[PDB]
Amino acid sequence: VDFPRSRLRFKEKLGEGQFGEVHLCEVDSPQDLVSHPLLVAVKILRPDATKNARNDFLKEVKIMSRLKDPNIIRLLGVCVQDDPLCMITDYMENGDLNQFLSAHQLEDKAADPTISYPMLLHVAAQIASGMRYLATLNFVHRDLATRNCLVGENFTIKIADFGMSRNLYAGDYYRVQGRAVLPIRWMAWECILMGKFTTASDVWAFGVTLWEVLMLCRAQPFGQLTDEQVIENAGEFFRDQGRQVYLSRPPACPQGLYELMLRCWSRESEQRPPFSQLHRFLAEDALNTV
Ligand SMILES: O=C(Nc1ccc(Cl)c(C(=O)Nc2cnc3[nH]ccc3c2)c1)c1ccc(NCCO)c(Cl)c1
Ligand SMILES: [Cl-]
Repeated sequence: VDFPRSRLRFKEKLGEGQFGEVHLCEVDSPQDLVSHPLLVAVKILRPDATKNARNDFLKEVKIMSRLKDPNIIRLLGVCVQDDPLCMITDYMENGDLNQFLSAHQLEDKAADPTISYPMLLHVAAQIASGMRYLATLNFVHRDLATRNCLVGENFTIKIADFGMSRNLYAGDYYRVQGRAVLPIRWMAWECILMGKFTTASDVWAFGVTLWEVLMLCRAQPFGQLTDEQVIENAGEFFRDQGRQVYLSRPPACPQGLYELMLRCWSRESEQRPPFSQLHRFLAEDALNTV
């Protein structure tokens, strides 16, 4: 689908991704789009966009064009050849999952918006389903975290990617001059030591994302340890002498679900559960832990 920027009406800035800024737009005659007025999210180049940023933007279009799953952000169209570049996606009206969940507390069984434990499972299950789909494409996300998930109506979740440069989440990334930026607290030990990312390291990051969800996004993973201590913990996984440490069991997390999380952090990549198995546990098995 090709869409004219003239037929868009820009309403407010939603945030920024790695290679452009995102705006909420209205559409009056939304016939062409793949899917009162229709609301969509539109990514455009920054006003100081370089030749390199445009190149990275065009490649993002290509990557996005194949993502077709209910729990992955979906490209509805792009702007026409003569227009300035743009990408159009669905508008997730509740925004960032980290910020959204941070605004809730776990419902008190006995006696300010709240969220139930079964709804936490439903949020986690949708992320697992989206990751299951990505694994079928042999697509490695490399930065799964609640800050990269979006929330629509009725707690529908879409996995997206905002990149690593937003100020709000700067503390979630480890920066060294001349090196790739690294979300080390979400990274499997072999990613930290060897810089290589696989579906099995996405499973590790899903474990941390699940931990985030059960913490209601109120705490950074390994939050009381320094970046240097988190990196040294990867060495303790490598050496395999029983000195490595794990994220602790969240109060909202029953032991059966926590043992699933621990399996995501297995030293051996092949022993980590596939997303097909994680999805089934969260959608079914975990229901007898309510
Ligand atoms: O999400 C990716 N690109 C993308 C494009 C266009 C838009 Cl408009 C958006 C977007 O943020 N939309 C949106 C919708 N509702 C909202 N409500 C509140 C904020 C807000 C934002 C995002 C992306 C990029 C690279 C990837 N992989 C490449 C790197 O490995 C992957 Cl998997 C995904
Ligand atoms: Cl800690």
